[PDB]
Amino acid sequence: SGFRKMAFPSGKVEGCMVQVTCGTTTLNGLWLDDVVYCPRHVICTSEDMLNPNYEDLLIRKSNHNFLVQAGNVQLRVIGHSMQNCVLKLKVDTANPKTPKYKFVRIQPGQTFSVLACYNGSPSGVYQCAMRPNFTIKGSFLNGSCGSVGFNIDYDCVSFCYMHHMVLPTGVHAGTDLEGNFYGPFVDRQTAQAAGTDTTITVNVLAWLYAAVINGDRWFLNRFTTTLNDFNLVAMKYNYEPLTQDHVDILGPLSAQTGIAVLDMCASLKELLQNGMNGRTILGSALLEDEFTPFDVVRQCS
Amino acid sequence: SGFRKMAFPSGKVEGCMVQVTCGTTTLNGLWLDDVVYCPRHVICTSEDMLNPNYEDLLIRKSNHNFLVQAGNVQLRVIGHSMQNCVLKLKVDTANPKTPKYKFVRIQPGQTFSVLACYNGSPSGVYQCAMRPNFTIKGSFLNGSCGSVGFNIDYDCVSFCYMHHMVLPTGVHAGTDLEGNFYGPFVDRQTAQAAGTDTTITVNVLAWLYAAVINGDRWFLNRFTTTLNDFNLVAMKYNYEPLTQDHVDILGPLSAQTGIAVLDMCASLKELLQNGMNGRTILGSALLEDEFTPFDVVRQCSGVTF
Ligand SMILES: *[C@H](O)[C@H](C[C@@H]1CCNC1=O)NC(=O)[C@H](CC(C)C)NC(=O)OCc1ccccc1
Ligand SMILES: *[C@H](O)[C@H](C[C@@H]1CCNC1=O)NC(=O)[C@H](CC(C)C)NC(=O)OCc1ccccc1
Repeated sequence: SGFRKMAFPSGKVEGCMVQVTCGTTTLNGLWLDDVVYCPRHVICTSEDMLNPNYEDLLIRKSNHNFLVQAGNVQLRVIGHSMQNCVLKLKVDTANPKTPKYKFVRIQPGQTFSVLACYNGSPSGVYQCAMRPNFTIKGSFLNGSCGSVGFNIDYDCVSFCYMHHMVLPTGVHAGTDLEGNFYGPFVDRQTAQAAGTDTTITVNVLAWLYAAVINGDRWFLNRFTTTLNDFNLVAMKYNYEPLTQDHVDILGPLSAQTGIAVLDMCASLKELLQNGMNGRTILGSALLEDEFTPFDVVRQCS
Repeated sequence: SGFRKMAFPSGKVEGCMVQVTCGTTTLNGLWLDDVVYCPRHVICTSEDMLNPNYEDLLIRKSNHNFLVQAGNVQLRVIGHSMQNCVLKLKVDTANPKTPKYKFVRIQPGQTFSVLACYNGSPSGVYQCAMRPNFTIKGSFLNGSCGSVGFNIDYDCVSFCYMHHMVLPTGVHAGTDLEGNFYGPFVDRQTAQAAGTDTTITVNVLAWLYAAVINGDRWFLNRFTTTLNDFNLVAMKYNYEPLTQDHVDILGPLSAQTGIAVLDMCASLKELLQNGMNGRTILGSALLEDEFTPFDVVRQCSGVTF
């Protein structure tokens, strides 16, 4: 039984991580079929990081300026182009370990696993979530750029994040695998900051349902609420507003437990009002918001 | 920047997981060289699990009673043996994905990654600590038995755990890969209780060091304590004793942050007697104790495998 933050097994992604070097800059690349994807700022210099002109910098490159190492093997680059903030390096060998995969852009509240890598080698795997302010709370050091976030439902890897930068509060920003940033950020070192972050309300509700499924009922009550009254209260605690779409998505969990979604919304209002009074819920003394409805069902069933 | 509960990359282990079926029972096996390891209770049936005679059950089994499936391939079992609570199945072909590895037995308070599996198929990875009462706080459903726990060192996988059962409180119990149980548990279908658990003091201190390294500094204070002074208060709060080896282990972190271990113990002493007074540490309202000192050093310096 039990309930834990769980990442996807990382092996499918480990077989795709390579090292990419251009000049003095090394980061990680993602080798799928005969294309290596990585953040375009690997072509920057140290004088050209406030206002890089990427199209100008790329034109001055040849294939042989890019050193791509897969394990102890140099891959030969035969082409290069830029798609948004992602560089695509064509190589002369399709990766034999390429899994079934697709590229997907996720919405705020969505979770995914991150394979943190340095110098093309994996360091560790963890779980996290796209925050409402389009950042993620990762664990990343110098040289982590090009690490990716992913889901594996079925035997297919969905790549949804590539790492590009750290913001002044210590949270992180990056792109989908088509190189479009999440949020308003840009890949230069001009002043940028995360907007105020909020709690992912539908995820907290999912996690309360997970608590009921595992046998906890101490936080329930006999009250219900309207959707509108719930959001008026919730937003006073910096919670994201709950939409009718979120209510629908909670239907299965609602049905499994016999607790209406608006009844569970009433429990949450009380928890925000009272705190936990020294109790814990699923091993936590805070309300957890990085489990989706879909994660809860997958881990409980 | 940032700090997360982090597992080892699981790829080397994923290549070893297979499905093992005996009669009506199906669970996971670990395929290394030409031997599959899995829990011995795979040979039980309904009536048997109440009080099994595993030797008697095993002698009645032939090789062909064991269906081992590795992805889409059936593996031919040519031998079967038992070591403690682990069944070993010799197969006719070595696993070409066998990594460098060894079997190790860990100590309570040490951490490892679990690869939860169902029908030989990896489905999730998470980081666990062996608790002082020899349970682990895992997440496992029917069919999870045979999932394994491990650490990585350079390129060597150190297998330390194989999953066998769940206890009434929802925590879990298993064996090392030589089939010796962790904790005072037996592999039969009976409710068994774990002892009262305690907090892993040296890991709490490691995590406070990770907090400081990430700029979370409000719990620091001007005071220090002594081992004997601190331990007297640790006992009171169901905290493991802090030994002299624990202090030395924390040396690197202590010298990296400028906070001597006994300075940090004074901070932890206060957190125990006074609580956190509405504040959090690394996003937690509780004192986290499932990061060892090595875990904090590895994550904060970017060690790779
Ligand atoms: C690529 O590996 C790197 C990742 C940052 C570095 C430290 N931790 C991370 O997650 N990206 C950059 O250094 C990035 C490049 C720009 C062209 C976007 N700049 C960046 O993140 O600057 C802020 C910063 C850099 C170094 C230390 C602290 C903050
Ligand atoms: C092996 O896959 C299984 C793991 C349990 C199943 C539920 N969650 C787990 O971690 N082990 C057992 O079921 C175990 C087998 C004995 C022969 C040692 N027995 C056990 O403790 O089962 C408790 C249970 C009760 C009701 C439903 C499911 C399990």
